[PDB]
Amino acid sequence: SFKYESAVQYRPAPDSYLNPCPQAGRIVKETYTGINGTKSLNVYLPYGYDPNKKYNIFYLMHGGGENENTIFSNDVKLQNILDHAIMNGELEPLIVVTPTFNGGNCTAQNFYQEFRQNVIPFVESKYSTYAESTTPQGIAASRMHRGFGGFAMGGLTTWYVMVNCLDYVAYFMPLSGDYWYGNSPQDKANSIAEAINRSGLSKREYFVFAATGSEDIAYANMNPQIEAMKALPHFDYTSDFSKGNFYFLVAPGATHWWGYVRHYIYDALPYFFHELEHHHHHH
Ligand SMILES: COC(=O)c1cc(OC)c(O)c(OC)c1
Repeated sequence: SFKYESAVQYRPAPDSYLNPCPQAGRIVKETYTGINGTKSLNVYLPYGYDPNKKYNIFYLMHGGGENENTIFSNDVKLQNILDHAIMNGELEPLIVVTPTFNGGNCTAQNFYQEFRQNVIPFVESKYSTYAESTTPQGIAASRMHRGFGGFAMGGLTTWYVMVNCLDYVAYFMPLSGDYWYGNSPQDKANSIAEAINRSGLSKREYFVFAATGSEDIAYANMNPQIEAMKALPHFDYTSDFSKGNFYFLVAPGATHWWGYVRHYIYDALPYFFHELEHHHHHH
């Protein structure tokens, strides 16, 4: 049922989407050991998850002071939105992973290293994504079906994941956070452009759907960065990802709070994973 719009507008999920759905995806608490020691994450599996099918996968990072349990906690309840959207056909079934930048030497800035070496192989060896194997080659070969996003300091994580992991990830959802690399918006945009240049990828092979609230403090630093990125040839600004690859959704009145930011995921996640997808769909 999903069709791309070229300038999608903010729309909260209905209030009923915040209550439990009978078609509930399973959430699995996992523990693994990597370069930052023994750590945990949650894996949301869609209702009807079949390991003999292949699922898109979206990794989603919490904000400062939060943890791997926050996004599926009572303070956010993102799983209820996921369950309802998948059941109603708004969102194709996917795996959603909530890891953490806490623990050991890990930070919001450096998490991408653990993401590459430990998180992707742990999760994607266990669960059925488009990765046929979890060697670097297997991960890279399935990059069009892998996304990363996050809120606030997790938005910063997302930008560092983008710059350092274009080989592994095609879709990016930075929420209420900017990219801290640079002394001007142009430095930030140029770093992203250089990463794209180095990757060799075409403009049809990476996608950025950024979002924040018009009353969210992070807008102050995101907006200049977004404007500098718009000026790059590397980005074609539109939410219609059949035609371009870059959008910035600004929710009127919304403040720096998961209560709003969960709706940005509701609005944006349905836009992901249709370019070079393996099903025959018309969006
Ligand atoms: C609590 O505030 C933040 O996390 C935050 C993060 C940002 O980028 C990662 C911001 O740009 C920001 O602007 C006020 C605030």
